[PDB]
Amino acid sequence: MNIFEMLRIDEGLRLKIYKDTEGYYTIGIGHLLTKSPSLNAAKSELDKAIGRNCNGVITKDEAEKLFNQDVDAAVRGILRNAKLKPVYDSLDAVRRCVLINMVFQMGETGVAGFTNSLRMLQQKRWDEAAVNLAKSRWYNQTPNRAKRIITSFRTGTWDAYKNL
Repeated sequence: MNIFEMLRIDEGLRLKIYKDTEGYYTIGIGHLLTKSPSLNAAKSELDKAIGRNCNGVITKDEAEKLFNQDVDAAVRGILRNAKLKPVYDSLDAVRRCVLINMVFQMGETGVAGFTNSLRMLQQKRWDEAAVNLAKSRWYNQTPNRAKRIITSFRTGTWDAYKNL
C-alpha cells in the first residue's frame, strides 16, 4: 500500500464536478475546486486547472495528473511548515503516509492546528494521540475515514486499509 492507493481509497475518483462532504465543488481524486457556491465559478477554476475547456468533465489521465500535483504539494507543504516538518521527520514510513493523508484532506494550516496531537505523535505516544485526535470536528464529520487514520497512527501498519 502506498500514499496514492491510500488516498484513492479515501477520496474516490469522480470525472464530473461534484460536491464534497462539506458541499464544495470538487473533481477527480478529492481535488477541491472552489468553496464558491457557484457551479460556474467551479467550471472556470476547472478549466484554468486543466488548461482546457472541460465543460465540468475531465478524463482519467487529467484526474491523475491533478492527483500527482496535489500529493506533491501536500508533501512539500509539510517540509516547509515549521510545525509539521519536525513531526514528519520523527515518524516512520507508514505514519508519514498518514500525516500526508491528513494534510491533503484538511490543508497544512488545518493539521498544524492540532497542537496537542502533533506533540503526542512526536513523542510516539500512539494511544494518547488517537484519543486526542478523535476530539475534533474532523472526526465527528467523517468518522469512518478519521477512524482509519487514527488506527493507522495507532498501529503503524496498513491494516485499516487492507480491508478496503
